Amino acid sequence: RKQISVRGLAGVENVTELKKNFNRHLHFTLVKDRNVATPRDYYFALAHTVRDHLVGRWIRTQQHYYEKDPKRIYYLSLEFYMGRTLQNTMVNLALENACDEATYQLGLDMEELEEIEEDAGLGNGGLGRLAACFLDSMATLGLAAYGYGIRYEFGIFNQKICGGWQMEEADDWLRYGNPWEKARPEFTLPVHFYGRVEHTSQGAKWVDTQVVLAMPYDTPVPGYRNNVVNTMRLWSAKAPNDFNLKDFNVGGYIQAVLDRNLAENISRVLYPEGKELRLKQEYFVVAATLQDIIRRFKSSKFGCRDPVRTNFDAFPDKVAIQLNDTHPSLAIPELMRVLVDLERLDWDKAWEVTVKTCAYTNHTVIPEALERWPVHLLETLLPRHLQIIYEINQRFLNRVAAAFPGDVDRLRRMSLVEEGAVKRINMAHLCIAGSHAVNGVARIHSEILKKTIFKDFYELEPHKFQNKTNGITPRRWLVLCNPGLAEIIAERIGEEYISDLDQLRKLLSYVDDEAFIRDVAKVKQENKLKFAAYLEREYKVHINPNSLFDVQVKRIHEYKRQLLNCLHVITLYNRIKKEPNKFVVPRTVMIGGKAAPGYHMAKMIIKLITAIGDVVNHDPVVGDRLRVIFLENYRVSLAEKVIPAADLSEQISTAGTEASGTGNMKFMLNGALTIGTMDGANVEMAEEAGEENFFIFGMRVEDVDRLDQRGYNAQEYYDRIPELRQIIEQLSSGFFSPKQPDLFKDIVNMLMHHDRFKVFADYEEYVKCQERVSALYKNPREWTRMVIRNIATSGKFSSDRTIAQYAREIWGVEPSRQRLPAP
Amino acid sequence: AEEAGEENFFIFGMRVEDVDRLDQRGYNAQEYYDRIPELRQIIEQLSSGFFSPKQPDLFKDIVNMLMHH
Ligand SMILES: O=c1[nH]cnc2c1ncn2[C@@H]1O[C@H](COP(=O)(O)O)[C@@H](O)[C@H]1O
Ligand SMILES: *Cc1c(COP(=O)(O)OP(=O)(O)O)cnc(C)c1O
Repeated sequence: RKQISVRGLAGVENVTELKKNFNRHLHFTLVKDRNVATPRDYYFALAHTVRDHLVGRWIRTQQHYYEKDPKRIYYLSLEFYMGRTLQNTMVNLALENACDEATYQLGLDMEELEEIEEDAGLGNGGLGRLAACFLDSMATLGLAAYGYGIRYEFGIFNQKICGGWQMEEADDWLRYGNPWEKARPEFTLPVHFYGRVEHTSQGAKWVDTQVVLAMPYDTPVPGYRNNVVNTMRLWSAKAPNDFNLKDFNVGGYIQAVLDRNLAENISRVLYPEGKELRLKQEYFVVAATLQDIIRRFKSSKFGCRDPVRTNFDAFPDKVAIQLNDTHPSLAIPELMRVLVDLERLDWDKAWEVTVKTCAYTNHTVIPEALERWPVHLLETLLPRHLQIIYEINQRFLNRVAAAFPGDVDRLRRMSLVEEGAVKRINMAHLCIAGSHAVNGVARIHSEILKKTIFKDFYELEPHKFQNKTNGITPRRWLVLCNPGLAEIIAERIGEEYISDLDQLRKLLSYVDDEAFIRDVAKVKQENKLKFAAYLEREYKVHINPNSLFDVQVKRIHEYKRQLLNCLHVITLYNRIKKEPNKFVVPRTVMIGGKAAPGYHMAKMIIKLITAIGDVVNHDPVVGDRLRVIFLENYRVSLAEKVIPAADLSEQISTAGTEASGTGNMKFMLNGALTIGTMDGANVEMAEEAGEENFFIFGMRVEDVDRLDQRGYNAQEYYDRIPELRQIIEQLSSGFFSPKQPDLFKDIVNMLMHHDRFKVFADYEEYVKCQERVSALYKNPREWTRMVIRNIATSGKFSSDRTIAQYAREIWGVEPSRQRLPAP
Repeated sequence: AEEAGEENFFIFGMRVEDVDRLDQRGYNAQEYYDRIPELRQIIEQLSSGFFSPKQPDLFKDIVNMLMHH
């Protein structure tokens, strides 16, 4: 027994040992040899050779949190946007050097190998990327943190561009498996659907329930050189498989073939209205998760530390639950259910624990997005939690009766049940009522939740409403994607910045130093050169590596206004044709996003964006002064490639629309200047960098409301501006579309008659901004120094701060960048 | 109208050539709500919850349609 120990298992940065474990895994774990090993085969042996170093400190970290028994906090989210783990695990584990040299000796190229890895299709967007930067920051500042959520077999779609129209292919990333996960079939948990509530004696008894088993997979997430490794636990669904003769449902009829597939694709598919599968997926993750949580509470040396019930009295001192958005919300009615029906606490003690346990992050601004479920759906599948949720509602509405007596209209505005045709339950109100801290995600966004969207809740409990501005992590989004900038920042100010980013302010002393200025412009020239190469080698175009690299990589929605940007590109076009010989700053405009299958404007937009570019990049007079490229199937591996290259960050959402914007911050950090409205994340980065160093432009949020007030009448603009009047007629006549003139007919009308986001309003000033942009560009030394002021001011946007603030201000635990002894 | 004669019919409103004009320039609803007082009045009855006292906010998507699209 005590001699079964982790101790003698690793002589790390040693090339001769890493060669050894390489050859162990290729052969013994993969049961392959060099005569038949593929690059995938060698990709997996390396994966595993690095993994052994991982699980060893998973080990040590997790032994250490059990001995030390800290507040350990469960980050629940239904999408974890991870993307490629190898280089990120090596750099974080300090193994990058010895592994590269090692594979160099084995005569394998590690970069060829690192591109075999499939982009972890657990996520889709922001909500998911945010979960992955937050898990990195929580390791680095050694928190006892767990990321929880479903395992999606099929990611979401992997896009293809066939003929300028978008095609969704599927991401079967788990095809040759995943070397970074450990299946734990041992810990498979039941999760019940449907049923009937038998109100028996001391309680209620949820009977006749269908079961779906949740089987968990574990994945390790390493810190920045601190030897803590934390866990990411993703759940997979498995139907019970008695379905053959055992149950006597069957024999006679196996039409409950359906049970087993309606269970299975809980885990299969990401999403992507009121569909029972979303609700079964969300409740799937909550239920499994919280049984793990209370399993670890009563086990984690607290089965010894009972004093009363193994009391839930001290549950909020050992658990923190973060409801990232309204997808986890049945965490509040499920933790009561367990506490109240299964253990036996009464409702007021059990409620005490829930509210002190639960905290809720909101990411939406428009009331039209907040999530809401029909009471007839919840009665059918969760009939017991409909009960609890009504009692939660009743008692909350008497609290509001305490506080504003006489009020009739707040009872009904504030309530969890919503009236109309289709009686709904408002999930955002559930969260506020059973959580002890509600937070937004950028200053303005948390204020307009306090001021308009949740205000009658802001009045009953103003204490609740916090804000914790998002962040990007410096490991993967500066060190990893950009070594060249990492390095030259390190010569000057040292390595602590990577685990302490505000001290990038130190850089501001080197503003006028020409060695920094030059070096800083050299690395971009490097980065652009290499990205220019990737744009030929994997996808194709003839980029001019000297051009101003204008990239917009955002979700193709109307409100994300890529169309704006298209009016501007067509503008540049028309000028280079009208005035063939005026000096124009050459640009390469790159736009990228996944449509959202079913959203027909977005499919029409990518079409515009390809054919503008079919026109201009082939037309002889524009030469190499302008090119427009669409960046296909934008995902995390492409972000770490094009964000290093970019000179201009295209952040143009109608103002008042964004809640924040994490690609914004990534771009700043790598010396890319921002053109952008005074919205979302742009505001505090303008505030850091100084507005002189930002390209702000277009109608501030005040002016939006004004324009709505009197009515946005787009024709007036058409009729003042002669460029605008012209590019509309070019779209319409078929100049961009000669085999189907009439194609952009529904984009032209939209803009012209019912633009809900006012593209035309900000058109004039947008391109005036753009002209500023190109000028400064044509002045290296002053271009390259704005960058330096921007990068140097990046401190407020490292996710290490966002978590440090979550830690102190909502969860109640202290940060620590201390290196656990280990390996 | 033509077999009865115009005089025997109550014809009205925007004829087509006019709707095509108001589209050519862009129908800005707001203007009409701000000339006409009784219009203002009913819009403001719809949003205040006059007709809807238990969920006042109920005809809000009607009211916004009317107002903005
Ligand atoms: O009581 C314990 N003492 C020491 N280490 C433990 C104990 N229970 C769990 N561990 C560690 O915790 C890891 C995770 O277990 P879980 O958190 O219960 O799922 C194991 O792989 C062990 O390293
Ligand atoms: C950072 C990031 C994101 C985040 O995109 P944004 O927050 O900038 O805005 P939306 O596009 O509107 O969500 C999404 N995808 C990847 C790959 C990435 O690195």
